[PDB]
Amino acid sequence: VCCGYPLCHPC
Repeated sequence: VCCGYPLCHPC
């Protein structure tokens, strides 16, 4: 998904 939610990827 993003940077900051359950599914989210490495930032």
